[PDB]
This record gives sequence, structure tokens and C-alpha cells, in this order.
Amino acid sequence: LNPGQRIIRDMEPVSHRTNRKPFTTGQAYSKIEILNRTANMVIDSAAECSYTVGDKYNIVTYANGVKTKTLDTLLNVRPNPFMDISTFRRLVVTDLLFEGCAYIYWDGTSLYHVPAALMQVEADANKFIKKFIFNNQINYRVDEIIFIKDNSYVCGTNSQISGQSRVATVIDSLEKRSKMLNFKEKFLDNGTVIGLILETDEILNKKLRERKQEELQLDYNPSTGQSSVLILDGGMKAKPYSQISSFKDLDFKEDIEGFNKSICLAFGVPQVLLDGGNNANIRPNIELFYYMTIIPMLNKLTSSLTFFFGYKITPNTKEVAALTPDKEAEAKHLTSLVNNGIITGNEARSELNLEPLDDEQMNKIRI
Amino acid sequence: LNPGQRIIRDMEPVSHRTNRKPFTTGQAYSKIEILNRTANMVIDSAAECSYTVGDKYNIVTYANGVKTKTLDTLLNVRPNPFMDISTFRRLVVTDLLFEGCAYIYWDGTSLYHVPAALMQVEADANKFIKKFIFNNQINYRVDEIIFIKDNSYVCGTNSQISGQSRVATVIDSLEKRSKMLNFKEKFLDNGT
Amino acid sequence: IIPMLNKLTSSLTFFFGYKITPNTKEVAALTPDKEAEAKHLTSLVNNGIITGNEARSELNLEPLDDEQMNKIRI
Amino acid sequence: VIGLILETDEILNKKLRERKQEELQLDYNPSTGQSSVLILDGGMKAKPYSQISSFKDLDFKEDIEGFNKSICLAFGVPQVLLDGGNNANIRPNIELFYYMTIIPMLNKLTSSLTFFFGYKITPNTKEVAALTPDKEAEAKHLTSLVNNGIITGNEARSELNLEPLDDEQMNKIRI
Amino acid sequence: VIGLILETDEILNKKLRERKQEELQLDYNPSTGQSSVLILDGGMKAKPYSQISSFKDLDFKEDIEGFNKSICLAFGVPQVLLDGGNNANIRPNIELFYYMT
Repeated sequence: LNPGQRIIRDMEPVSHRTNRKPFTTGQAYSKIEILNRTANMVIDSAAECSYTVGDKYNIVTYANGVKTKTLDTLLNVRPNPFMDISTFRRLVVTDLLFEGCAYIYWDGTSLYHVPAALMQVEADANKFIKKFIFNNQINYRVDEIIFIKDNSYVCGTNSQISGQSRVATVIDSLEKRSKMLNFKEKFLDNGTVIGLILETDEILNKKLRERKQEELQLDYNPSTGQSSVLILDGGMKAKPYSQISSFKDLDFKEDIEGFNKSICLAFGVPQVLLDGGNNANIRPNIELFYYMTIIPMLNKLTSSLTFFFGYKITPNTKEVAALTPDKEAEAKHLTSLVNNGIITGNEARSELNLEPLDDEQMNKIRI
Repeated sequence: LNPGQRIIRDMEPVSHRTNRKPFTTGQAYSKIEILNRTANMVIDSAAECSYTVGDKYNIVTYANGVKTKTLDTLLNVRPNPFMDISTFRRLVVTDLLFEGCAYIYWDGTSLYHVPAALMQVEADANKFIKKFIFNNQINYRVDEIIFIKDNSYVCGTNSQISGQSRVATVIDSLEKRSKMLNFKEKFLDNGT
Repeated sequence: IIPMLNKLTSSLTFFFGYKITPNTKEVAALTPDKEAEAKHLTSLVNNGIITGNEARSELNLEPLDDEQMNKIRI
Repeated sequence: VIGLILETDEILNKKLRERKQEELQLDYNPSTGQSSVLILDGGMKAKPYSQISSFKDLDFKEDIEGFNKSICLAFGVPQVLLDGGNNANIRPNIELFYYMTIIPMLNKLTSSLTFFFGYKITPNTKEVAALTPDKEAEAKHLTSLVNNGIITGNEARSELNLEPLDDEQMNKIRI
Repeated sequence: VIGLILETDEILNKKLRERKQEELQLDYNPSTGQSSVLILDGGMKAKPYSQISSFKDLDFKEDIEGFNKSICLAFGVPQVLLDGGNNANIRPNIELFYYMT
């Protein structure tokens, strides 16, 4: 064992919540459209991916006696008797995204999801971790929980526990943008416009003064009125006024655009996916997004599951519609490989997502 | 079973409606061109897609005894004896889009649509969910309803129930734009 | 669209126990290019990976009850 | 922000002065109000004021952009990965990032491990999704090398991340 | 930064003067306030001031870019490697850097 695990325990006995503002998070998610779209895109893309259970690693694991078919059914078909696979995956992904850590409880035969807003992980003096405390009371144990953690740098030292959430980082930019937008709308609402100003040095009959104010305003409007010439008699003048505060000084386009780009950068969604563009803009950006953003996020979970069960579990899409390969190039390279002898026909059929055919010459290499 | 389902029930016993402004939603849908076009495009595109029933998974399900052909006819040809497949799909999709969740009641031999604006989902202390309350009265049960939920982050905790509607995010920018347009037209009208 | 329908199909699969997946294959806006489809289908059929009946099914035609269309040519 | 400034040389009834201030502000707003013409009687004037400090002098876009450029440079991530771009740009930048930034960093660790244990340890991705090679070019060069005789079939299968097949003619060079 | 300058030729009660300074500043901000019109009584005027030193005269982009380019030139790293570009920019620049430097 590690001789200095006690020191690391004393440095940070328990986990710390890293989602400092949950209510503001919920309000921004509920009333800001960029946040809603990006978060929904990330969660749906992560939940779309499937899982594959392969070889068995000869190591001692927390959960033993579990067959490959049971894992295949749990991860793919239906984890709980009472909950969907899509709902389970989306809940786990949103827990991981909004909160630094995510947890999945392991029952005798099924995987139950546990919210991460109430979990508090307690470190151990000797090995790694002593116990998990769901809010309070229950005190799960350790053998029954799968632990997924994002890399975090809290306070001074990096933590073996806890985890830092991507959505908190974005919370300031939305506030900064919303303040400016509300400022613009309130400036428009409270502004005043004046068309004509007349000045006199005498007290001219307030009532008929207001009557003349109405009369001139109606008459000189070119939409409803047919007057253009004004004759001022009695000494009345016209002050050549100007506009003090105009709406052209408020140039908020660049700042709002920068805040939007910063939000998209923080979540990791490429700009082209949100806007749309040419084919060369479309497909490589989809591949970049899916692979380089989602696949590490699922890789954390798959590594945790591999540690827990002892079976090689890797993310495998191979069905996602947005990752559908080009038909012509796929056919060309598969047929070339099959004809030249590198791969059998059955392997090509499997890669085409078809079913292997029980022939004789398709299980032997042609040349 | 989960040893801590009681705590999750205590946190969120019942569902919460996330369509805060329904009347403003309806008025904007009725009198805004971009909202109408985008919503119609999404709903029609979702309703265009068909469904395929394939292999049978050897698990114990809520509804058993249904053959492949009957399910295929229900999903594709004609769900109810009294309503269209296109109308059924469009209703389900618009319920899912405007309200966070959508529901489909399961009768003896056919699928009946139930609006999501009135149903309230009651969580269970032990397993997942106790009953669905259609406004009031009925208390359907659970075995008779298909539940579809969008991912939601309400208040502080993400709920296993409820769901967050995409159209409400818009009911802010639409008002901001309409105010500016009306300001422009009235400034033009009142000028001299 | 497809994730939106995927939630519904996953719920239906849980409810009924039948693998239900979204499948367009008929949507006019998703009509594939005729020439590229013909090229890749004919290459796959001739080289031996895919039988003729599978190609007809992917062309949204009906299977034809022949003898040499249910066996791999080469 | 100020819309209108009126000045007078006499003390005109503070309370009704404020009432007139709110009345004019409500009336002359084109959003809620239908007045455009104003008459000043009794000697009240209007000072043609201007704006001292505007929001157009605060041009901060370039400096903030430069700070972002410097941060991205300091860590080493090509900017196209963060922003996104065309077909040609999107793959070479991924390769440049991974190789130049990551691989030396893992190379330090692998050299230390080789010193510690005495086994040649080298970083090997060959599985990273973002480094997935082009299918057509890979097939072309592998098939050419296999057919011409430089590389056996088993080596090609291994490079394709498949499993070696226990045949006879795949462990001997064809020509 | 200054928004309004009002001038008077009399000693008008410093304390209430500061109170009015706070009141006008809070009232006339469109973020928190619903007033747009001001009336000056008693002889108080408004000086049309301007801005002496602005932030637009400080154009430092070109000089900083020149210094960064000079540093990169001194070490020998091509600018494209630091910024990133197209494939024809990526590979030849990598080869040039490695070889020549």
C-alpha cells in the first residue's frame, strides 16, 4: 500500500461541491437558449452512443460472477427493470456535465442511478476511499457504487475526489450578456424623441398652448396631414436642438457575439454545427465534435466500468446517423480489402452492420 | 432495489410544469412567422419518419402478448380505430416539443394519446413511480402509459421526472424583437 | 430529429420488449444520389459481399423469388 | 443617459417641476406617447447638450482576442480546433496538436519508465478516434504493399487493428 | 469618466449638493431608473464638456504583433506552427522548422 495515503486523506478528507450556484444554473438553463441548445446537444450526443463488452481481464474485481450477456443487456437494452436506457444514459451524462462527478449504484442484478447533487465521497486513511454518503443516513459502502470523476484543480491541490463542472465556468458570461441586453431594451423603452421646439418669452395661455401642440403634431405628420410650411408670428422662435444620446453609440454586436463564442468554446460544440455551412464544413466538424469531445467523456465511464466488472468495455458508435460513412468510399475500400485477401467476406458484412451469412467461401480468404 | 429511493422521492415527490407562459406561447405561435415556420418544420420532419419492429428481447415487460404484426400496424398504419397515424405522431411530437414530457396511453389493443398539459407524475417511495394523475380523478396506474421525458435541470437538482421545454427558451427573444419592431413603426408614425 | 425520436423508440422498446429503431428510408428529402447508390450497390453485389435480394431491399423494391439472387455470386 | 435639458433662471415650484419632468418623459416617448412638438413659454430655454463619454471609445475586442490568442498559444492548442473550419484545415491541425503537444509530454514519461523498468516503452495511439486514418488511402497502401511483396497479410491485419488469422499463405510473402 | 457637469455661481449647501449628485446619478441610469428629462431652475447651467484622453489613441496591436513576430524570428519557429493553418501550411512548415532550425 501507499505509505503516505494518510497525508493525502488529511489534506482532503471529504469531497467538495463545485457547482456553486445551482439556482442560477437552473434559471439560465430554463431561460437562455444558447445554453439549452448546447447542453441538450451534448447530452443527446453522449446518450446516442452504445457500448460493447468484449474480452475478460484476469483480475480480481469488486463485482464478480457477471456474464457477458448480462452486461450487454444492462448497458445496451435496459439497465433497470423500471427505467429506460435512454433516460438512464441522459441522467448520468447530465449529472457528469452539470456536476463534476457522477455515480451509478450496483444492485444484485441491475444498475440503479444515484443523483450526484447529494453524494459526498469520504476518503480512507489506508487504501483509497472508505465510504459513500448519499446526503446522509444510507452510507452506501463502496462495492456497490461506480465512480466517475472529471479532472479538477480546486483551491491549491488537485483532488483525487470531487471534480470541476463545465457549466459553472459559463455562468458569468450569460450574466454579463443578459445585463447588456436588458440595458439595451430599457434604453429603447425609456428614450425620448423630439421633433420640433418653439420658444417664447411670454405666458401664452397654457390650455391653447397644449391645443396648438396637438394641432401642429397632427398636421405636420406626413402620414396623416398635408402641411409643410410654418409661419411663426408674435415673436415666437424655434430653437435648433440636437440629439444628446443616440442609439448608434450602443454597438453591442461584437460583445454579444464574443460571449456566444466563449460559451460554445466552453462546452466544446463547434460553431459550424450551430450555424451550418458547406459539406466540407459539415462532415469534418461533426466528426471532430463527436470524437474529440464526446468520446473522452464516455471513455471515463467505460474505464470505470472496466475496472468495476473486469471486462474490456469501449465506446462503439457504428450506428450513429450523423457518423454514417460515405457509401462509395466504404464500398471501395471494403471490396479492395476483401478481393486482395486481407479480410474475409464475413468481416466486411459485419462492418457493413449486416448479419454474417453461413456460407463456406465467405469464411476463407479468397487469395 | 435502490436503498435510497425514498430520499429521491422526498426531494421531488411530484412533477413540475416547465411551460411557465402558455398563453404567451400560443399568441407568439399564432402571430410570429419565424416561430410558426420552425415549429411546423420540426413537427412535420419528426412525423415523416416511420418505425420498424425487429427482434424480441427476452425480458419481462409491462405489456406482454403483443405480436410483431400488431405492433407494426399500430406504429405505422393506424394506432387508434378513430384517429390518424399522422395526427397521432404530430400530437405526440408537439406535446414533447412545447411541454417537457409526452404521454401515450396503452389500451387493450390500441394506443391512445393523452395530453401532457394536464398529467402530473407522482414518484414512488420504493421503485420508480406510483401513478399518473391526468389533471385529477382517473389515476391511470403506470402499466398503461408510455413515458417520454426530455433532459431537465430544474431549480438545483436534475429530476427523474418533469422535463424542460425548448419553446420557453424562445418566449424571451420574441418579446424583445417585437418591442423593437413596434417601436420603429410607432416612431415612424408619430414623426414630423 | 433522430435523438428526439430515439427517446420515444427507447421508451417503446422498454414498454413492449421489441427492438424498435427510427428508420426513414422513405423521406423524400433523404433520397440518396441515384448514381452513387447504384455504383456502390452494384460493386458490393458483383464482388460477392451482398446478395441481389439485399440490394433490391435497399432499393425499396420487393424481393424476387429467383435462385441465383439468394446465393453469393462469387 | 439624458434626453432633454431645460434651464430657467427662476425658482419654479420644485414639486410641479418634478411633475413636469415625469410628464414630459412619459409623453414624448414614442413607445408610450403621442407627442412630438414642444412649446416653451415664460422664458424657459433648452440647452443643446452633448455626450461626454460614449461607449464607442471602449474598443476592447482586439485586446481580448489577443489575450485569448496568447492563452491558446501558451497551452499549445491550434486555434482551428477551438473555432472549427474546413475539410482541409480540420485534420492536419488535429495531427499537429496531438503529435507536437501531447507526444513529447508522454515521451518524457515513457523515457522515465524505460529507465525505471528497462523495457522499451513508446507512446502508441493507434486507437484514438481523432487519429483514425483515411479508409481509402489506408486500404490502397496496405494492399499495394501486401501484393507487391514487402508486407505479409498478417502484418496488414495487425495494422488494421484486427486479429492475426492462423492461415498458411498469410505468413509467407506472396511474390 | 463623467456623464454630466452642472455649474452654478453660488454656494448651494454642500450636503444637499452631494445628495443631489447621488440622486441624479441613480435616477438617470437606464439600467436602474426611469427618467430622461431634466429641468434646471435657479440659474444652474450645464457645461458642454468633452473627453480629453480617450482609449482609441492607444493603438498597441501592431507594436505587440511586431514584438511577438520578432521573438518567433529570433528563435526560429514559423508563425504558422504557433497559429495553425491549412495542410499545405501545416506540413511544409513542420519540415522547414525541424530541418532548418
